[PDB]
Amino acid sequence: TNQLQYLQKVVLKDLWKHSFSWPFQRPVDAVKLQLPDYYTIIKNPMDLNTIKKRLENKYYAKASECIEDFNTMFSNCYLYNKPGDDIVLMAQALEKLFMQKLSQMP
Ligand SMILES: Cc1sc2c(c1C)C(c1ccc(Cl)cc1)=N[C@@H](CC(=O)OC(C)(C)C)c1[nH]nc(C)[n+]1-2
Repeated sequence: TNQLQYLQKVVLKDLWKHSFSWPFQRPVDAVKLQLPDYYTIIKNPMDLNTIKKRLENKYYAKASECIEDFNTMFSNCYLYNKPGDDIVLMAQALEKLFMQKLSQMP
């Protein structure tokens, strides 16, 4: 709960306010984006609002488990999309920021 609080107040907050965060703020809306294959290819969907709601309602038992959700979020993007896709560049940049902030965790 020392570190979970970091991930809430610092990591999540900074990722959320970064301008690349917007595709990752809600779950993928497959109807609106017309991706009928998405939730078949991506079996463990994850997004920043889920991670937040999960912190807010104390779903996590350990910092490690919150970190793995962030990583699933990014790996989901890489699996569904292609190298050189705009969405993949955004995700890689958010991932860099993410590591940057992990380095400075308590
Ligand atoms: C709201 C969301 S959620 C999202 C995207 C959007 C737009 C984007 C996207 C975001 C930003 C830019 Cl510049 C380009 C695409 N892409 C899709 C995959 C796709 O192909 O969607 C289109 C068919 C392109 C809509 C995708 N995969 N994983 C995620 C989280 N997203």
